[PDB]
Formats: sequence, structure tokens, C-alpha cells
Amino acid sequence: GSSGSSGMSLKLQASNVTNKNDPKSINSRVFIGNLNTALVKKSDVETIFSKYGRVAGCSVHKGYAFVQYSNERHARAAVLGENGRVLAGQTLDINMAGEPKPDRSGPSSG
Repeated sequence: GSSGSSGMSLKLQASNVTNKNDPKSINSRVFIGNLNTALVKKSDVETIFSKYGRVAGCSVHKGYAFVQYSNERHARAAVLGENGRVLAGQTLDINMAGEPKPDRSGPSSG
């Protein structure tokens, strides 16, 4: 039997210049979008994702909802696990928490 390399590469990137973001609770977090947030509650969505693992903190907003986990895996699981699901007719758009800024710039460092 033989086995090749599959998982190994792990780059972070994007680490410089100040910003107006909170890196707190960014380790393991999920951003639930396209959420009607009209019928779906936090207590519910909680038991929905809770499956992936107890959420450190969840927050339901009008239009979207957030979910925090202890491990980075408990998130990804809930990320893909949920990401793609439909609710109310719309496909719950979920993704990992951690987005850059909508803007580009030259090589400013040196």
C-alpha cells in the first residue's frame, strides 16, 4: 500500500497594516448569511449548528447570523456542513470568518 501527501500546506497571509476589525473570536467563527432571520432564531440555529459542536457564542442578526466555536474544525464542519443549505427558499450562504478589506494597494512595506 502507498499514500501520497494530501494535507500539509498551511499559509495564513494577509498580516500587516492596521484595520478596523476584531481578531477576537476569529479563530473559530462562522458567518451565516442569506438568512431570513425572520423565522430562524438564535436558540434554533444553535441546536442546528450545535451538532458540529457547542458554539462558544452565536448571534442572530436581521439578514444574517454568526456562530462561534472552540475549535477551528468545529467551525469548518458547520461551515460546509451548513454552507449550501436552504432556508425559506434561499441557500444559506455561510463561510469562514475572516475577510480582508475591499481595496488594493502597491507593495508597501519596505
